[PDB]
Amino acid sequence: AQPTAVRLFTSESVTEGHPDKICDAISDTILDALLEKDPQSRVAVETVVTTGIVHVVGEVRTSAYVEIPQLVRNKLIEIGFNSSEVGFDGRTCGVSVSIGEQEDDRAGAGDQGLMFGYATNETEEYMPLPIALAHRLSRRLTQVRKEGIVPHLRPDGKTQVTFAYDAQDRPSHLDTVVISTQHDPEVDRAWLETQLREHVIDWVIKDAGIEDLATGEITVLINPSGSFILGGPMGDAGLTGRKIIVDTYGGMARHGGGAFSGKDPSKVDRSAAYAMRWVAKNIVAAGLADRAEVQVAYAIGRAKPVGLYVETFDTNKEGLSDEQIQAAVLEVFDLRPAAIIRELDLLRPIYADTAAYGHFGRTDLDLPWEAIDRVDELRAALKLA
Amino acid sequence: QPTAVRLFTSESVTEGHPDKICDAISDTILDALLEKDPQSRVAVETVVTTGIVHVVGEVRTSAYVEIPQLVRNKLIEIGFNSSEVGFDGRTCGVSVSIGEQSQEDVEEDDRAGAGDQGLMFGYATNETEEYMPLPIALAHRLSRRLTQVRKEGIVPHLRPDGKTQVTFAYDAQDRPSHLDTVVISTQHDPEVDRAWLETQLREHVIDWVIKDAGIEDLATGEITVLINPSGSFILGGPMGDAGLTGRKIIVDTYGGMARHGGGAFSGKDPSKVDRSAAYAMRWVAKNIVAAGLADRAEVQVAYAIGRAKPVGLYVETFDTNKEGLSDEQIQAAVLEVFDLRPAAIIRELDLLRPIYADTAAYGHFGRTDLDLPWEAIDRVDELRAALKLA
Amino acid sequence: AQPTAVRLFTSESVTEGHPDKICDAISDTILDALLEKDPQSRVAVETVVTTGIVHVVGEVRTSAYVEIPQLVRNKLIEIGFNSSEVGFDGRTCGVSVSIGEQEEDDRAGAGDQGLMFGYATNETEEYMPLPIALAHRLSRRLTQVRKEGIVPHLRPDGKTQVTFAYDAQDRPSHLDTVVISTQHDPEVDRAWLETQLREHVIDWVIKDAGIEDLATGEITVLINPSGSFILGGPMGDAGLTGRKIIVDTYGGMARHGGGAFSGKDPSKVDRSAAYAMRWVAKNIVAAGLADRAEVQVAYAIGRAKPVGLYVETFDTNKEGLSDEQIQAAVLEVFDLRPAAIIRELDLLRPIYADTAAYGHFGRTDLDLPWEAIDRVDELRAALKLA
Amino acid sequence: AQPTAVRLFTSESVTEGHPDKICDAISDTILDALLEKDPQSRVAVETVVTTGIVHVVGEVRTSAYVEIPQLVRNKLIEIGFNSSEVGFDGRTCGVSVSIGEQVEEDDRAGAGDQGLMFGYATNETEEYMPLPIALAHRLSRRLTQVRKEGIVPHLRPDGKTQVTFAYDAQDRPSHLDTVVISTQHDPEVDRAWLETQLREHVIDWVIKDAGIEDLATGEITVLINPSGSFILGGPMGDAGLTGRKIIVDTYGGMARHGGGAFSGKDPSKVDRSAAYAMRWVAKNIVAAGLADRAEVQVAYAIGRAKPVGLYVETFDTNKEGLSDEQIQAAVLEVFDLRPAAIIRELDLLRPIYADTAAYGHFGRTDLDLPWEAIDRVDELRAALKLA
Ligand SMILES: C[S@+](CC[C@H](N)C(=O)[O-])C[C@H]1O[C@@H](n2cnc3c(N)ncnc32)[C@H](O)[C@@H]1O
Ligand SMILES: C[S@@+](CC[C@H](N)C(=O)[O-])C[C@H]1O[C@@H](n2cnc3c(N)ncnc32)[C@H](O)[C@@H]1O
Ligand SMILES: C[S@@+](CC[C@H](N)C(=O)[O-])C[C@H]1O[C@@H](n2cnc3c(N)ncnc32)[C@H](O)[C@@H]1O
Ligand SMILES: C[S@@+](CC[C@H](N)C(=O)[O-])C[C@H]1O[C@@H](n2cnc3c(N)ncnc32)[C@H](O)[C@@H]1O
Ligand SMILES: Nc1ncnc2c1ncn2[C@@H]1O[C@H](CO)[C@@H](O)[C@H]1O
Ligand SMILES: Nc1ncnc2c1ncn2[C@@H]1O[C@H](CO)[C@@H](O)[C@H]1O
Ligand SMILES: Nc1ncnc2c1ncn2[C@@H]1O[C@H](CO)[C@@H](O)[C@H]1O
Ligand SMILES: Nc1ncnc2c1ncn2[C@@H]1O[C@H](CO)[C@@H](O)[C@H]1O
Ligand SMILES: [K+]
Ligand SMILES: [K+]
Ligand SMILES: [K+]
Ligand SMILES: [K+]
Ligand SMILES: [Mg+2]
Ligand SMILES: [Mg+2]
Ligand SMILES: [Mg+2]
Ligand SMILES: [Mg+2]
Ligand SMILES: [Mg+2]
Ligand SMILES: [Mg+2]
Ligand SMILES: [Mg+2]
Ligand SMILES: [Mg+2]
Repeated sequence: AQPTAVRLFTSESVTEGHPDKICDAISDTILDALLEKDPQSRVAVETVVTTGIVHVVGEVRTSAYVEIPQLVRNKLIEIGFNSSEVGFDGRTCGVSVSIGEQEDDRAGAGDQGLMFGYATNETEEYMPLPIALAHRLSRRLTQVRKEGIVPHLRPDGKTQVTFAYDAQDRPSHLDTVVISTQHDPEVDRAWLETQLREHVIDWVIKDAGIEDLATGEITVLINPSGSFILGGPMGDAGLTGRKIIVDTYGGMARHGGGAFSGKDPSKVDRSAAYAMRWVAKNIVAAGLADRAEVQVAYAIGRAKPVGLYVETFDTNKEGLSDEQIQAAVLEVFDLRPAAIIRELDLLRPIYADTAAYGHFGRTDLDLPWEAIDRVDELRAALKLA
Repeated sequence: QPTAVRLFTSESVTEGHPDKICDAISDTILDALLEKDPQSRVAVETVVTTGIVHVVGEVRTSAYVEIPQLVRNKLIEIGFNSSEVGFDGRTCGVSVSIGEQSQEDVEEDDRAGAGDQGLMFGYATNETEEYMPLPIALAHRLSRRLTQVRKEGIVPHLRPDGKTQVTFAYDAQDRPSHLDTVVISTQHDPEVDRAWLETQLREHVIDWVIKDAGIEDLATGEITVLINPSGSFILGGPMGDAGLTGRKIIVDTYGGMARHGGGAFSGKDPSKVDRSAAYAMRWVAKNIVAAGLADRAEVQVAYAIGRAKPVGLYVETFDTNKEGLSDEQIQAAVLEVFDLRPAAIIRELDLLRPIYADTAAYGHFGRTDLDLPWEAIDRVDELRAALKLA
Repeated sequence: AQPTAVRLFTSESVTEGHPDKICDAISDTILDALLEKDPQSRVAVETVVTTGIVHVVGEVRTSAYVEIPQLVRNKLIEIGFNSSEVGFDGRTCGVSVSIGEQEEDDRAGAGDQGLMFGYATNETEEYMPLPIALAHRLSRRLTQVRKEGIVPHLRPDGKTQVTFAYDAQDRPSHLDTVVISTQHDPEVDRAWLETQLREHVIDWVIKDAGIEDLATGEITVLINPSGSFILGGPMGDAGLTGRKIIVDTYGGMARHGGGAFSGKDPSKVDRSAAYAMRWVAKNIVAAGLADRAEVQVAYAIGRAKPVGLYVETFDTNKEGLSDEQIQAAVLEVFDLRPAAIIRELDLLRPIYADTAAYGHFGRTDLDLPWEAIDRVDELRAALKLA
Repeated sequence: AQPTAVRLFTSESVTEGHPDKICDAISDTILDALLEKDPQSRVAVETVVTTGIVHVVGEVRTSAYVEIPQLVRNKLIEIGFNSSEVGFDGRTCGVSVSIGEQVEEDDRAGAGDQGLMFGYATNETEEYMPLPIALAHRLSRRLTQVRKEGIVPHLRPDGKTQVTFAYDAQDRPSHLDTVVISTQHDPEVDRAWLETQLREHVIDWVIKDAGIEDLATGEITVLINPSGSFILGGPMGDAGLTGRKIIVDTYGGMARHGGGAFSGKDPSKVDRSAAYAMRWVAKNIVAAGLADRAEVQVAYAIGRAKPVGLYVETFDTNKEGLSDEQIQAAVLEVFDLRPAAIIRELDLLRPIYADTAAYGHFGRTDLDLPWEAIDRVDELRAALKLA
């Protein structure tokens, strides 16, 4: 048949005040506090948030002592949960702790599992446009509250971005922007719309440099359903590792299923994901392709990956195959868990910054896995100039 | 110039894995509530750690269910019936923090708005009878057989917690070509010699699945088999290993072969777009491959809170489109044929029934053991019709 | 010859805002709410409060459903904990619930072993010791003053204490010291409170009590004598059901069995026997058979018949009656089998939330069945008295 | 000539396995573990125990770190909760922790709180304890001895003992009337088997050990597991908290109580330190020939190191024509009841508390407790001009 429809692709983000991101953030704050004092701290800490209470749960091996309830109440306060009026208060909320405890170049993976990494040309950050934009809107929505550019806002928020795509699977036009924010009851829906349209949407669209993808009719949906007066843990339970697609590539890329936050870099779910980001970004910035995705997988006890899979979605260049690039990857990168930590210098308190507004393509941060410092070595292995 | 073999991996876990225990407890509560009150609103999270199950979230129902009894019964059925195994359902702790009894159905009205924003992906492939990718299909079969040989006593001394992993060598046109690596880690009784377990699992679990799945054609020659490749697995489940609902969404879907919107399925009633739309996309994709419009299809959908019609939809067929149709043409057919408003999905697929507990382990998709409404090939004729075909 | 030291006896009370009473009140709100819907409900509900969280634990058999989290949040709003400013808000607090256990009629045995004590004294019209009676009146008044606006800037958590000088006959003589620590808004000074509480709490209560003939001379008054009482309730201060048994009973003037009252349905002999034994003691003192009377009863699990009973009048017996003699009189007038006690006092009704602060006994402001002076005739008669 | 009835007075105790004494014991294991490393540790810890879970709660200020979960699981195993079989297992139960609050000197050490506390002593026994609570503690202690030493098999840790005594008209113990014991057991035995094993190896062994054969003549009504099957115990279906056994911890109802718990409180809490002191005061009043039975009440205001209350009562057992007021005068001169002085007088900054968490805090001949030393007799008499 002749009817065609336009393909729209969507990615979402959430603020630090979303109860899932609260948990990812408390988990990574506890990890950081421990690495500050004992860099070799073994840490797998789940946070759960429900009305009035934060549960801290999981396994720690450490020489340090850290005041977990103070870490929790303080992080809740930076986030902005500082009264019962806004629905949660760091100073007066519950904290419950249930923690217990159950290197070598060739020391094996602590678990089996699969981990994916992705990079693309479409943005300077090497990040797909939909999630990059969704993240920018969620960062900005927190910023205009914290710097007091828009008054009456509260920490809980979600953003969503839908883009029109050409037949070649390339971004073409910004179609639909959704922003839902928590706020005071003294503020309505019309006032919020002009505030966020001005100070968040129009602002990010300029700062991202995409004003040529945002001409004509754009559907803008601001708080399109219900009064977002209360939020965070009040009414809506949060857990660590329930925002893994927000954490990554916003659905543009595949995922091995493992969460990041609350895990020290010994956990291949976290460090191998970061490694695959590193490998992928270096594949693309070395001009071996426009888009690259790399899976790795491990067996518990074994140190050499049990698997590695390169895909460039027909963006391959210099008449190279994915099997050829992958050979180069094996030649350039060392993917034993203990080597990745050495290579990316991961034994440091840098994780709390990654718990909200993405672990990848972070221009506001300085992440070891975002370094494009293996491009030359890749080009050499493929006999390129 | 030199070349590497591309190797793809997917994993599964048994119902005894602490994350799957949470998913199963969450979907046992959902089922129990839908049996008494099909319009129940349920967003129920389970946490497990040493000695204790926490039940947490939002519930709006006219029914009463004994959560602690359901929790203990599920654990005893899973196999956690003793402190010797590391967790006993009869003696475990159960804490319940649930509210939202109205104090703070549109799912029936088809013009009713999504309950939240979000993205959802569905996928299908003619690689298997169940329209599923081989890696996850094999991993799920291995995890199901691991639990099966224990509950039926085909292999003695086994315990509930376990993990399975499958790696396949892939050709240059992204097709599976050979089984390369199989991993099976299982909780077990202390009096077991690895060699006896290695031989038992090789014969009763791996070899059995390779025949049941009909892939001996892909399992010739040298296959790497790792069984309990690390340490001793005597304690398992929540003992020294925290579990949470929604921490196995890739195992619950396509094993990394397809994309994902990030939402969990267990603990959520069909009014949750995160689950209903993902089941819908599985339906749309399976009906696109069953109608021979492609060999593989991936469909994404997205919604805005308070809005019935999706904000977006994305059909990919990975250059496998047939009948010389583009992906923009198959999508035109999809919109003509499928009602993707949430309320319409719930009705199209008759979702207000207690059928969710069985999905909480071994996958939501390609379940020939079950009869799930989103696995039905019942929209093929309508799709081919709107594509001026038959 | 050898010098004498005036004997000084103390009793203490607490507001509904004290974290331990928060727990007793919640436990008894859940009990009342189950009996409102089902009078045969079996209830053994413990409450724990700590920073931000109420835990409800224990065992129930009921045919009814009760919204525990709402009863809890509501009962914190009434107590006055309705903001993070005060250190606890019922609307945003945590609630976690771990409850389980999904002549035969009077030959029904008692659910447990145990000892329970009952006391009466003619010192007061409510037949309560002077010190715990005054104590209760002080903490009741401290709450009333905040909830009616008589004193502003007050917060719910508070403790009152009362020490009395006594004669050589174990009889009260004078009020030596009243102490009153209260929570308050940080916009207030101890000096302002000292005068406001002395006026509107201590002086009002000394009058309302009819105790001004014991009020003369120098009274030592300690008002917020330490630190600043700005936060209270569960903030920085763990609370548990069954942690205020002496405050709930006779303030140490009488003996105690050990059993908590709150969170227990009347089949729990810990409660129903102590209620019975208040009733007997009160009827002994109102019968003119002694000025002070204390009775101990003990049960064995499974046996309806008490295994022990022990009347004591501290040598204040009247009409030449021995304790043994009064004790045989009690057995004749009083069915002290669990099931009888329930029938006698009509306990299967929602009347316990009220008992959870300010005392279980001598409650003039209530209508408690165990406070009924209605076996006076049958006690006299059985003793050949007019 | 109206009819008489004999007066019957009762006391109870519970084993270390009773869910409430679990909490007290765990709370005092934490206190000890902290005093062991920091003697100035400020500890206000509550334990809660329900099916499968121990909640540890309250306030602590210490320079030390202790592995609370390790302390909990081990205490539960020592008690004998070491299996899902017996209804709770130390090795696999939950542990959740919710703690926080990281001119004369002894005059500025004012009381932590307001509160009344009570002390008691009596001639009736070698350990200066009333007869009922003394017998109940020995029965409950015996009831765990025979399990731990394999003297009576098929026993589990949960356990309750009650003791009723006939009283003569002068409020004095005449006859051992009724003994209750309810013990947790394996299914491999029944009420009848226990009936005879507990009689021979617990009850009869204790009557001889306590030397009350002359109270033990005639017809003793002995009720043993009188009701239900006691197969599962501890927290399995029965919530325990710290501070819900304060009368078993004291004198079994014979004496009065101020209503403060002991367990999980450091000696800076007067609820604990004053009560211990008051036992010490009363046990010296009685051993100094000054009386047969002595009860003393002390009371504090928060901020004030000087008691706001003192009350000596000897129940007309006072000797040498001395009034209660005169005995009180000497008590004041010989005893410093300021909180800091009590801690120093009895050396309370030591890990000695887990042993008081069961079987009584007073009259404890199996232990060596500061507040049990009769070492103020000579001084008290001197104050009354005696020899
Ligand atoms: C803090 S201690 C190390 C202190 C040092 N060994 C000492 O004696 O003071 C380490 C272990 O205690 C447990 N733990 C519990 N709460 C902790 C906390 N707040 N910080 C660190 N470790 C904690 C973890 O299992 C961890 O391995
Ligand atoms: C028990 S249900 C319906 C009760 C019914 N309206 C009645 O007659 O009592 C009411 C609410 O209780 C809450 N709830 C708490 N525990 C529950 C449980 N075990 N089963 C069902 N609802 C429960 C949910 O918020 C639910 O919407
Ligand atoms: C809810 S009651 C009666 C249920 C009612 N017959 C029904 O099925 O619709 C059943 C049991 O639930 C337990 N329970 C748990 N939470 C409860 C609550 N909030 N109110 C009442 N019972 C509750 C009690 O142990 C009680 O025996
Ligand atoms: C861990 S202690 C002393 C630690 C020492 N100052 C350091 O930096 O390593 C500090 C506070 O931690 C809290 N705490 C929480 N859990 C504790 C535990 N298991 N042992 C000791 N203190 C604990 C108490 O409030 C205590 O005063
Ligand atoms: N009224 C609302 N409008 C839009 N999003 C909301 C609203 N209330 C809550 N949310 C967000 O969506 C999630 C699910 O309700 C919440 O955790 C919060 O982040
Ligand atoms: N010794 C072990 N070998 C392999 N897998 C294990 C072992 N112990 C636990 N596991 C599994 O891996 C997860 C993380 O260690 C556990 O939840 C469990 O499923
Ligand atoms: N600053 C204070 N002064 C006196 N009593 C207080 C103070 N703060 C709390 N309290 C009371 O005493 C207990 C704390 O020791 C609390 O339960 C509370 O009721
Ligand atoms: N079957 C029983 N017989 C007697 N006492 C029991 C029995 N089961 C439990 N107990 C004790 O009585 C308490 C409450 O019933 C429990 O905490 C336990 O110590
Ligand atoms: K939720
Ligand atoms: K874990
Ligand atoms: K306290
Ligand atoms: K109980
Ligand atoms: Mg979530
Ligand atoms: Mg993982
Ligand atoms: Mg997990
Ligand atoms: Mg969602
Ligand atoms: Mg208290
Ligand atoms: Mg009791
Ligand atoms: Mg108890
Ligand atoms: Mg106290």
